[PDB]
Amino acid sequence: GDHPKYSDMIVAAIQAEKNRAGSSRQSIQKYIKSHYKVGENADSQIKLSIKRLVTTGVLKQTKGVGASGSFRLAK
Repeated sequence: GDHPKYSDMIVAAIQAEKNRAGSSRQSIQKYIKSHYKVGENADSQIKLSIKRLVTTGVLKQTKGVGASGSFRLAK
C-alpha cells in the first residue's frame, strides 16, 4: 500500500511541491525517495514514468527542460 502506482507517487510529489515554477525533476524523485523506499531500478522507472506521463500529456511541461526539468500537474 506504500507502493501503489508510480504515477500516483509522481503526482503526489508534484502535488506536494505545487510551486508556481512547478516541481523540479529532482524534486519529484527526491520527494518519492525521501517519503517512499525506492531502489536504483525504481529510480529508473520513476524517470521513465515521469517521461511517459509527460508523453501522454498528463504532466504539463514547464521551463528549464533538461536543466531542472520542471513539471506541472494538469488538474
